[PDB]
Amino acid sequence: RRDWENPGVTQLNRLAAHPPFASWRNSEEARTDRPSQQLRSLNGEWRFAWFPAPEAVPESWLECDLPEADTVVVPSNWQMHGYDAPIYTNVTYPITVNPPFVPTENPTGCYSLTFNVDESWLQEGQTRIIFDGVNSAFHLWCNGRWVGYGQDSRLPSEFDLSAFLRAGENRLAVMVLRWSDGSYLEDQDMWRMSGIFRDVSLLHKPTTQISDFHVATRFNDDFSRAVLEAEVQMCGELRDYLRVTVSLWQGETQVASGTAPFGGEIIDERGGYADRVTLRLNVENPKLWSAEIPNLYRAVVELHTADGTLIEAEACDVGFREVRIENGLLLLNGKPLLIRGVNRHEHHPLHGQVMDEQTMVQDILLMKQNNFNAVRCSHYPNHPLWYTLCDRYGLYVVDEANIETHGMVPMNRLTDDPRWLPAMSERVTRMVQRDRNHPSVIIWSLGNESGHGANHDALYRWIKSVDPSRPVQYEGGGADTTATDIICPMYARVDEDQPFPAVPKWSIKKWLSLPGETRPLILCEYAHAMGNSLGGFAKYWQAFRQYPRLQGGFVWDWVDQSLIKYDENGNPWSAYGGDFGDTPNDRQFCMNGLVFADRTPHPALTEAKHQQQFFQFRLSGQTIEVTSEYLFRHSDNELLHWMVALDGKPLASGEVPLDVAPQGKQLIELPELPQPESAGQLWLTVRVVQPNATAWSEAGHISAWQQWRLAENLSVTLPAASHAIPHLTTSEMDFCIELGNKRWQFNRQSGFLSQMWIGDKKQLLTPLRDQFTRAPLDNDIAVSEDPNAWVERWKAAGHYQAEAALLQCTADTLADAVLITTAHAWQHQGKTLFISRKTYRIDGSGQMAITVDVEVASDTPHPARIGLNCQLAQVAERVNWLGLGPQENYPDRLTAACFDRWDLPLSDMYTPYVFPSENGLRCGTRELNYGPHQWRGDFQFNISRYSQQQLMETSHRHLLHAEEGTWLNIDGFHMGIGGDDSWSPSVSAEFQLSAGRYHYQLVWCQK
Amino acid sequence: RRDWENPGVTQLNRLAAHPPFASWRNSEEARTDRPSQQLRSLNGEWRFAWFPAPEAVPESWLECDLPEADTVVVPSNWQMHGYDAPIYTNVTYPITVNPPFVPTENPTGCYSLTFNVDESWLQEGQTRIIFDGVNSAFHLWCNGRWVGYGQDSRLPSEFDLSAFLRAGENRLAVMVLRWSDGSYLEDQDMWRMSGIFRDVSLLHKPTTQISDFHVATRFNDDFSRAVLEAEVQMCGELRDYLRVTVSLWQGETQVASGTAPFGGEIIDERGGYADRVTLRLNVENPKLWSAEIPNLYRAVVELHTADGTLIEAEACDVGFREVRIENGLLLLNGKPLLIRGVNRHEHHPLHGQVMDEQTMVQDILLMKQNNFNAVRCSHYPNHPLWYTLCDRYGLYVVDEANIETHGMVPMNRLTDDPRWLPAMSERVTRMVQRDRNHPSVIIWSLGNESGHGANHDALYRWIKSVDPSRPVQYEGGGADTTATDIICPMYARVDEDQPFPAVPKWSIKKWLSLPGETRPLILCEYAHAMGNSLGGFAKYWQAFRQYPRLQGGFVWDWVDQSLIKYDENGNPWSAYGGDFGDTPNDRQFCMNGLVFADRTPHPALTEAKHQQQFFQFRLSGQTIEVTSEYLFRHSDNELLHWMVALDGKPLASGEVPLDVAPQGKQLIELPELPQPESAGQLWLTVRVVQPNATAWSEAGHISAWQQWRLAENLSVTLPAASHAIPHLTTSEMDFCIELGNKRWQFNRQSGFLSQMWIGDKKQLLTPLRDQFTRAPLDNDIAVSERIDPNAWVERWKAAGHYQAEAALLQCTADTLADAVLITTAHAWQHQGKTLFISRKTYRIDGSGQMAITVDVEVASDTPHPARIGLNCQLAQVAERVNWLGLGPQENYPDRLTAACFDRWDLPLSDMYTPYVFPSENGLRCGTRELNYGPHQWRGDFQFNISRYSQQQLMETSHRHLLHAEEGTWLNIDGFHMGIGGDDSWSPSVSAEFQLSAGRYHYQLVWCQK
Ligand SMILES: [Mg+2]
Ligand SMILES: [Mg+2]
Ligand SMILES: [Mg+2]
Ligand SMILES: [Mg+2]
Ligand SMILES: [Mg+2]
Ligand SMILES: [Mg+2]
Ligand code: NA
Ligand code: NA
Ligand code: NA
Ligand code: NA
Ligand code: NA
Ligand code: NA
Ligand code: NA
Ligand code: NA
Repeated sequence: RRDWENPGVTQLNRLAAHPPFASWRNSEEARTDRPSQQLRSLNGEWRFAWFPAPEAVPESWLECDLPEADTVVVPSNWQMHGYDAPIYTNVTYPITVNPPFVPTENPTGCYSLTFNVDESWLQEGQTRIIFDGVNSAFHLWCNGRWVGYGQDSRLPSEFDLSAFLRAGENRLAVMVLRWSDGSYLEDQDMWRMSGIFRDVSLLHKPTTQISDFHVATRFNDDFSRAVLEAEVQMCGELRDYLRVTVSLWQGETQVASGTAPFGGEIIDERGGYADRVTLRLNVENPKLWSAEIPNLYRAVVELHTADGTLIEAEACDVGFREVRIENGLLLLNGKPLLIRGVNRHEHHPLHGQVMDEQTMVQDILLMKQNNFNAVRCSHYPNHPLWYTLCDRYGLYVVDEANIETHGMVPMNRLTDDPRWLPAMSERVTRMVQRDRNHPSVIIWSLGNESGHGANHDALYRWIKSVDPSRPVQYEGGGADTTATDIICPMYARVDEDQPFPAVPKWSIKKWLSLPGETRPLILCEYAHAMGNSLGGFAKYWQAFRQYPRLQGGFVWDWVDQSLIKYDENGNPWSAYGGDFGDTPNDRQFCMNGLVFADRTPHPALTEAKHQQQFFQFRLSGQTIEVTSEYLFRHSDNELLHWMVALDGKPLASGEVPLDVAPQGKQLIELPELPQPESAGQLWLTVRVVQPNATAWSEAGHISAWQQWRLAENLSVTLPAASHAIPHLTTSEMDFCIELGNKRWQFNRQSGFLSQMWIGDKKQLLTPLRDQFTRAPLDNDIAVSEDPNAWVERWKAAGHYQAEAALLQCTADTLADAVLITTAHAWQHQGKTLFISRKTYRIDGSGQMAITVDVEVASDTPHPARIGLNCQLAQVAERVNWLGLGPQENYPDRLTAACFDRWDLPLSDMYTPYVFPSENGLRCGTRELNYGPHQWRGDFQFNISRYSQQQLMETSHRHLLHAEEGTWLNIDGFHMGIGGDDSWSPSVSAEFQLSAGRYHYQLVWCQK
Repeated sequence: RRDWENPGVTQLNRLAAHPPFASWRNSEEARTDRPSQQLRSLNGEWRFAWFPAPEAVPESWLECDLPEADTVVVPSNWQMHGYDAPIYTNVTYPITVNPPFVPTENPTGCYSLTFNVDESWLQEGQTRIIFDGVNSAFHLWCNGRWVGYGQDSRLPSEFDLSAFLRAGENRLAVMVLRWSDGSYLEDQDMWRMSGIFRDVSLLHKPTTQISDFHVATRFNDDFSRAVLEAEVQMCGELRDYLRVTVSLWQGETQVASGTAPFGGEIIDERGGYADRVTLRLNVENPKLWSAEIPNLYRAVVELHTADGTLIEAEACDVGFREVRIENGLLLLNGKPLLIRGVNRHEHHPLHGQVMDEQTMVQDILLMKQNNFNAVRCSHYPNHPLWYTLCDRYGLYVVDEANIETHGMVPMNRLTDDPRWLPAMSERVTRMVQRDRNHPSVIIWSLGNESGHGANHDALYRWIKSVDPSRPVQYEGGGADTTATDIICPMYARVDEDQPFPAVPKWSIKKWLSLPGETRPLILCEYAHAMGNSLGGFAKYWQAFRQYPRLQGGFVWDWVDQSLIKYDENGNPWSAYGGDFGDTPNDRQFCMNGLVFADRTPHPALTEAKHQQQFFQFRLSGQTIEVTSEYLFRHSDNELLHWMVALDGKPLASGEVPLDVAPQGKQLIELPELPQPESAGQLWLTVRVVQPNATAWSEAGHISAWQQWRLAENLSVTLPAASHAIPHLTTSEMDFCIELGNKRWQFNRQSGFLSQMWIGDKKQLLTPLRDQFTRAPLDNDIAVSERIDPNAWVERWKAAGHYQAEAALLQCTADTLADAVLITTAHAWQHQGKTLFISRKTYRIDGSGQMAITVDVEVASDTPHPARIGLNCQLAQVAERVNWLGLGPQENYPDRLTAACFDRWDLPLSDMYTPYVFPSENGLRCGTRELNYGPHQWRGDFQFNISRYSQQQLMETSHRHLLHAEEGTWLNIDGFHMGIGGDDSWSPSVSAEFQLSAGRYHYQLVWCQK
């Protein structure tokens, strides 16, 4: 039958989809969500054998264990066990495009398990098997008899095994196909793996049973009263003595309860549903659910007889909340949301696509701790537990159908094709039937990157019809089609339009007001966090806050999809596309997250946390104005800490309790700030601290911060002039300067300071020279699978090959110092790119002041940076500076950083991006200390054991090796990093170094 | 595998749906729509064997002919060949409701065909087989190898046979299942049959071929300009040298033509369709298509190479027309339609569900001749030819998906179930892919009586998104759901609400104005024409004309679904439910048409033609004002004929040409109306006659008529003083009156006129007695499946109306100067209750006329009687019946608008209407004079006259079992109840036609001729 090559066959003998069941036979257990003896897990050790095609599978396997098989854990992705390679492809399908056919060589995973079933389960009732996730299609046999077939790798497939089992031992055999026609709908940008990768379980239900239940909550105008409506359906024999009781609890208190016999209201000329009933419960002053306060009730659904015998119980967590779009705004409990979201794929560096509770909880806590309030299930229904954690911890969720046909040409080839309507329809309907009772799901999504086809319109209407409680969104076909209630573009810019034909990406501000447009706009993906990125994040936040209808978005994306591999010596390392022999592949494009695969944060995570803060602040005089962005809670676990410092020197500080109602304001008046002991800039830093632990944070957590400059007292006092004067020695080869124990040597042919000595010690490994390039970032490279790419432009202009030419090198003696003047030109193929003019003035105090004036040809691409570099001979333990920090920060990604005195071990000054590049910069620095050296001015810098050259020649962080010494890059100016997208120029004009002429000054001295 | 018990499998290996193709290899043949050598029919004689279940089918059959097989004609329904019984069930499914399973005993038809294939069809290109209609599911093998499977009995299923055929002789084998999961969606109220009932053909296409084409026509604001857009898709290897030319013709004239290579515009981030192309043609002053003037153009789509070599051509007829709903009105070419529609099932009394062109033409002509302009495909896509005929003759069509799950409980159990979404979507999507280029289709329908489920909502939106050119309608779930653009109820009444819970049927006038309602309302079914019905039809038309948003409706329905059966002697008779041993069954409920199964009209048809007239008239003084309800054509084939008569006698008449623009008016003054010499009422009759024949009518066709009373001159001239005086003879048991050679006898114990003689010849077989009942009509019976105790027949029976016996109260005789007067009084009672009291006088004068005066009392608490009249069985039989009253056809109080007051003369048999299920029939109302044999009755009455007593009619279930009684039964009524018909399963006679006055008077004069 080749069911795996026919989109008209998506399953055989599969049971209806429905919300999570456990068939409790004790109501109390159901109330508290205790494990159910009737829901058994079949997870653990299974037998597995790999074959190259289904035709290669021996018939014997059906009845008996293959002695060649291995014992492996389930759930798992077979790739993770080494059976075949995982493939990383972004857009292009991993198999030839020839729907609905798949390759003849099709990796087949043959799983089996010998397990016990007690007579008790078979004497009465129904025993079904549930496979929560099988990638991509499979056939199932039990005790050698075929049972059924299934597709859609991201929803549960259930089969009735009642007629196939026997008491005692039984054997299941599952043949899993890697590719199937379902793969045409699973083209998400992620590793392509396969196997039985979600839980497998057995569930016993009685013959007369609860087969479905839907829960709804409706409110009066001010949410002071609600009606919970529970529709219950049964299967099995209708009898008048049957009853359904629905009880609602808030903690240990029962709020309401109602009971009724089956038999629904009249529906049409033929009557009503005699196998259903709707119970309605009034609830006064319900505690409402939100991501701010995830108040939950428990609904327990009992199927029982009138005499009072329980047949079975089902249940769920209920969050009383209304989601509606009104007047152009998305409202939650009548208030307009501000989505601080992130896209999150199911990825584990060791386990592949298998999810576990610990990782899920770790992700949600880091999300919450970083001011995220929402998550998009990019791009398929998640493991069931995700929803329960979101309901209980409090996150808004976008639940998305497992439909992505990005590699088709044009993109909607399948989605506009009625023959694909059935297959797509099951992806949407079964998701809704499974997840509709979760309060955390606030919006349904039709899938991702599958163009816009009629199938979409049909399905959009189906959902609107069956579940009016949530908006439906879909971005394909231009982000604003008839299949979406929300304008939900991906990578639309704040101010700049990207007018692509047919599917333009307008500036978000402009998009809201195009003629006739009235919907809210929430980006389904924005701020592509690949590598050293998130430049311009603040620009989005400023617009979201200014424009009512700009309600936020979902950053792309949470975690890097890197996988662990082992080197020849068994050490682990982070791998990406192509590292498994996979080809074609999309290399590093699989790593776009705010956190590394092990959950360590990248530096961008702090920028996101700060911009996503829930408290806004303004300063006037001595008055700090705090405004709350919360919609529902008061600041009942928050205090404000304030600190004032003079050039990093702590002056004073205080604490004030915060008592701000949602959307309210609080005025706090700072105490008299009595004169600073010396000159400099006073800085005010405020931090919102949570004194009490919560379910998602520890006592002391800081949730928000802000700084301002206060009074500045410029230094007008002079320097107690030199006890001495430096001496200059001139030679054809060099200009040497000596002062006490110091010596500086300027090479006359090169025109650079080539060596420095303190005592007998040489301070330099490589001379101090101008630098106008950087080890390109992922965004500079711009590839997702462009000669407009910054890297391309730079290379083409000769920026990385340019050679300095000496125009002038002279020495002069002043009354108290020695002054060296140089001028160099950087040229390429006759073209003068840059001209650097400098003066170095060494004085009686031993300080070397360097003044640099650079000219940039207006017609060369603006340079990545304008500074100097050198390789210091020494390797020191700490890096101390007065500037922004403590983490890495760049011009267009420095808002989260704070101006203060920071001191870190050298290593923290390096950000180990998997794909190495320029990294570790710190901006707005006025003082930098390392070893015996001190540099002063107003610059940006990075310091590490890796040169820019090495970083640009290395593909993987594990292959980096520390060089002799310490490479110092000190810049007067540095270009922003961009990141609106990672596959086109994305650095805003204001962060490009296009001024033509640049000036900067550094003071280098000892410590 | 049992694919016939799994709605997730509706086919295997079936090819995509598309509009009609013929793969012409010459463009001129495509232009002219001539036969294509690449399209072959496989209709004719095939081999067939019947089995009780698929399990009983021998494997040998795959390879070779079963000896046991018969040779039968295909297309056919196997029940019509006698292999098994057709079943007539209305709502209840014919199989136990246990979706998706079917009975294990599942009648299987094994059809096979040995035929030739030329090598030329195999050496290159693709050879596919096309089954236009297979009921209900089937597996296909070719030369013993399995090909595929298909469901949906009402759309074509195609398979590629290229790899299965060899030059020369080949054999196909088709195993057809009577029942399948598809049956759950085929519960329409009609005969349940099976087999290969529509055409089977072989189509040869080139490997590089036109695989689909869509034609759209958009207009400027005043339709003076249009753009023809043709989207073309191909299959095969793409090559830069390939081209598509689309040409538009108006007869022989090439109006426009454009050519382009393949490659559509960018659609999204991944590009456009390299395998498609859109050609855009400008058309100035296009001739527009309408049912009024079905102007058509021909679009020719050529797939060719740059050098000019034709690969193949496909084509269609194009009608430039726009359909839109605006401001609550359904507009065609910017004008609001008035739908004079009818529902039409595909039914033939000998061939079952098999359709032929002749029958189709016959239907269309009769439709057009009877002023219908639209048809609803109740309830599934029709044979493909139907659409071509409607495009060319001009009829508006509602194309309806084959989805009906009426028997479920509740009705939407499957349509609200996502698991049934796929099977349902195929029924909708494949219909649209097939029929979207036909101009006659103006509205799509999602099916019928399937409640309202989310699947509908989904499918409604799919259509709206793929084809914005036609509104979508669906009646299930209450007629005004979110899945319909049009309020389209079934059997909603004009003024009376039927407030059923959840799915009330409001009065149509009220429905339009419910809070927030704005859509147009067109009944998808109304005026149930079952038996003697269509009472109250004029009330619908008056409302449609008065309310802009009431845009008409589709009568239920065109033709009776009766089947032919043959008696002992081999004589044919019309059979209905149960007549084939089918059980359970819904008896006569399958006969609801305006015509008999053989196309002979029922009397109701004329009432429909008259109320559906396109010209309205008003009379003022000598002025006739004629208004045109046409929207597009001028009255260029019409003349007004007028005639004035005094009680049947023609005084004058004349003719005037009609020249009215659409929606215009014309005034015609009659010439000086020269007085009349005679008492009596002058009557004016006007008729609209089409002098020239047309594609759908013959010269002289009458399309409209109207009548008015003009002056009346009451007779004031006295009698004429009789020659002789009648003599009364009194005896213990009788009053006898003698005058000349005539005698009348009144029985003193009964109180009735028992005998009358002319000379020595007795004129009566049964005495003349009051009658208060009628042989119940189908509407009186009120059954659609279940008994309605509110049914009129039920009420009358319970009240004792058919059992009441006359009790004499008084019987006296008096002699007057010139006459004898008999006075009588009788009571009708039941269970000691007096139902009616009849008081009469009989006055017999010297002229021999007997004046009958009747005064009846009807108790207020008894149900209103069917009639208040007299009856008798005349001893003689006469050849003709002549009357001065309404006619010529049968007419009833609530269905007499089309009848005209005049002097009519017909053979007796025409005075009887042969309704398959017998009942009261053949009445004529408003009669002032009736002549039969030597008898003449005068007054103001309604009458019926025939060889069948009411008793017989009410005791016989089939017209073929009636026998002429001795003599002639005459029923003459002072009053007769309306017939009703708004529906036929509940009381449907409007108040105003009920005999509820309590006291009634009528008088008649019986005399000799
Ligand atoms: Mg399949
Ligand atoms: Mg226990
Ligand atoms: Mg055993
Ligand atoms: Mg993608
Ligand atoms: Mg099936
Ligand atoms: Mg029906
Ligand atoms: Na906003
Ligand atoms: Na990616
Ligand atoms: Na507080
Ligand atoms: Na690199
Ligand atoms: Na109207
Ligand atoms: Na019927
Ligand atoms: Na005329
Ligand atoms: Na009868």
